[PDB]
Amino acid sequence: MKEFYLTVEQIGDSIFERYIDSNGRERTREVEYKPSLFAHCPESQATKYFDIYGKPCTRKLFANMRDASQWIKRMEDIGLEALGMDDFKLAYLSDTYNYEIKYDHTKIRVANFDIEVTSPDGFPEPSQAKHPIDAITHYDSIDDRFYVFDLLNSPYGNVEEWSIEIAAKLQEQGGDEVPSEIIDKIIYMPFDNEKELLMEYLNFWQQKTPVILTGWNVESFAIPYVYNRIKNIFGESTAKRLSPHRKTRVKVIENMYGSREIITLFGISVLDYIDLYKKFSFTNQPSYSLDYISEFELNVGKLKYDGPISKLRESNHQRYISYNIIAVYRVLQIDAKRQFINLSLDMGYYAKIQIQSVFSPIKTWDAIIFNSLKEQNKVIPQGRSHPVQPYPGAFVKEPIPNRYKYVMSFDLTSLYPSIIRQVNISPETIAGTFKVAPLHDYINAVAERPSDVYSCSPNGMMYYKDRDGVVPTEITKVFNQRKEHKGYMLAAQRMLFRAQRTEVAGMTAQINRKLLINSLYGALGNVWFRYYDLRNATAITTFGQMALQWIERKVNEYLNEVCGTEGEAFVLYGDTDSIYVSADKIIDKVGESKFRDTNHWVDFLDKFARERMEPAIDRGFREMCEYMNNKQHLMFMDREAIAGPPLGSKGIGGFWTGKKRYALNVWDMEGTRYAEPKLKIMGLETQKSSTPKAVQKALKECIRRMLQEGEESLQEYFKEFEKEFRQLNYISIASVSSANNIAKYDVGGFPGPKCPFHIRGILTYNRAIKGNIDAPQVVEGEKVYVLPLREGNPFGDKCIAWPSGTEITDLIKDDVLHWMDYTVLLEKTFIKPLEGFTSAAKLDYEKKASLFDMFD
DNA sequence: CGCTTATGACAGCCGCG
DNA sequence: GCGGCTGTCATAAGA
Repeated sequence: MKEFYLTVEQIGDSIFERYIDSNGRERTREVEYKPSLFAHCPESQATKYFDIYGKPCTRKLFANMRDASQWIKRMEDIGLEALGMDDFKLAYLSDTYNYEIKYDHTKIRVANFDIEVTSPDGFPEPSQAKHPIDAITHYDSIDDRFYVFDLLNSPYGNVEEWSIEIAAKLQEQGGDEVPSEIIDKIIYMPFDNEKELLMEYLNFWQQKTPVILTGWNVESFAIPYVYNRIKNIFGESTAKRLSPHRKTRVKVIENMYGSREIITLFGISVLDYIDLYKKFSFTNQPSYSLDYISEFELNVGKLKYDGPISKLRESNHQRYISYNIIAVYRVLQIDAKRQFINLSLDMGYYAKIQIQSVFSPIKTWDAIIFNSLKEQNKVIPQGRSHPVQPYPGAFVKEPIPNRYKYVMSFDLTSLYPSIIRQVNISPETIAGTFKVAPLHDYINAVAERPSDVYSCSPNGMMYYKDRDGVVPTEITKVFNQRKEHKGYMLAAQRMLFRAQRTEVAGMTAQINRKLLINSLYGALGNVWFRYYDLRNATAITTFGQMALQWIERKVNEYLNEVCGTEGEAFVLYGDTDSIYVSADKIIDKVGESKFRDTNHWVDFLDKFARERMEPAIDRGFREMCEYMNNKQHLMFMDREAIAGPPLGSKGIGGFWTGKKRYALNVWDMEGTRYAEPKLKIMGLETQKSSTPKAVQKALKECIRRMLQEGEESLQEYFKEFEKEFRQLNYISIASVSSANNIAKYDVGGFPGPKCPFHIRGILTYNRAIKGNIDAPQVVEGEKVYVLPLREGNPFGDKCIAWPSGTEITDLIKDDVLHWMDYTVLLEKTFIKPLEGFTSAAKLDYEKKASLFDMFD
């Protein structure tokens, strides 16, 4: 067993560490670590240490971490750089584990848990923990068990014990259907009072103290709630036992006009699964509730139940407990699929950081680079403060709103990381500047070649080509590592246990590598990264902005020569690292007529791209490279999509309403020829969570009908949809939104100045519902359905909004399902955005429409 | 907690016999 | 009575 750390904390002058020893047992140790920092010295000083600029450095070994930290402030007062890794935990980590870390996840306690708190009033604020915790389910990855803590008697009810037998039975049989996979893994524990429950849980927590602590929202609700409850009841020093080092800090987050507080538990790494998912999932969702996600990921959600959750414990304690358990299990089932915790461990051990830092691109890269330079006696720059100045970013072409029959799209691979390597952008690489011509001049090889000596970016920056930059070297290394591991995955498929084993469990390294790669430019633009430099960040994006436009010229010119046309605009759209070309003239040179079926032309274009364009492109970028005199040429484009209408149909190809707003009928993607064509829709309301369900549906149909079938097909559907609108379920045709800053406009239960339309709706609901505690209340920052109300309604206003995902209290319903203004609803959510589609694609959604309402 | 480039729904203020 | 606009909110799409 090669040792490896579990958690590291610096608690003034001493480092507290939890680690797995050479025998796989968990041990903990206190170390009075002595760090070393560095200062520039004269050349007379003989040293093995140099900064990234080659300047000699003296190594200063401190008595304790306090001394070190003192010297830094004292060094800041003087005016001289204080070189070295200032986050000692990392340094200490790098010293105690200088070698590749191999971890046995098996020996790492990973706890996943959830809490239940019956509350008669509103949501039980974790900062105050006013109500009893009547249920806790805590799964421990080591024992592979679900430990359940049931509160039998509470100010809110005295209930019977929970039943496994029943829990396992079908819903038909009155059971909870707790999966059989876990049924024999549940360990049940009923308590007579909360104090017993809490104190028993706390001792359990000491025996099976978590290393990694996750669950769904455990960081904003469960952990603070447990901490505060135990604290309010017993002493504060009892709550602290929740920390293996008995130290905890109250951290206050104030993001997005809010202000919440979490509890830092020294000696534990919290990875709230809802955050891991938001990060490493890369799939923006209209909701992040455990149910929605669970459904999306596993095809089933949280246990279902009747009545208000706050009434569930009395009414159905049996389900209540089972619901608690199923919630813990749902999370595990997602991780059993996405392996995010596992992905977090790989990363943390690859960079040698606290696993929690997997949430910070900066901390991660700083650590990766820090160890890379240590290994070669180099000293990292001191972190510097930097005014936050916004620099120009990605380039985006204004498209001519229109229909586009045939379209091929191309992508640049890892543009930004490529740009760093190709130009060699890094702090200790800046070699100077050059008079800057206007960007377009560069995009057209008209401006004077910036240099004969240095690598250049259009923003006037010049870099050395001889030496190797720290940043570029570091990504390249990762790029290589990615190709290494995904090189094993290639042959790791030729007793398939000695072929598949790591073939997939190993490949996931390919993943993290990719994650570092795509997060480097992010760090570089962050003023808190010790390698940030405004000039460089700007050099990276400006070069990219030149890239896309220079290649647009090249692709334009080529197709024009090839097609015997001149001045014709082929590149119809460009977005940061990709272009979309119109292939009409290329389809014509052959004549749509000469094609067997659709797959025929989809094949023609594929070849044409791979055979005639790709090389003109690589030719073009190579020229650009000689122009900027770059270190090397990493500017590689790929044919992405091939789109067009089904051969023989009257469907337009696709269309563009504006920037980031378009739709295509794609038949091929990077090579994969789909069986049926797929709609690629970007920015249209069909892709918006605020668009009423039924409507995003009919809008998607409308788009499809437009692309694949003709205009006639579209009009038929439209007519039908109006004709049938009033017959749709109201939950389906009601728009949705988020209720933020309700009271900010709540003036006596009425709308103040600038009151947003939906917030106003909320208030109308509020007033028609004031006096009832038997009516689902409109919480803050939540989500609300919104419906327009016909003129002269009893709610006294144009609209109303109630809590989403739910029906509407029979108090106001019927009256709502009577005054809702279908007309206004249809127009606002369906007809107008469609009209935006049609006007752009040059189509009508209603026969005969004076072609003139398109002028002025 | 760990972002520029952009579009669309509303609100309200502005000349305008 | 409303186009042209500046401004608050919402939600994207890829990092």
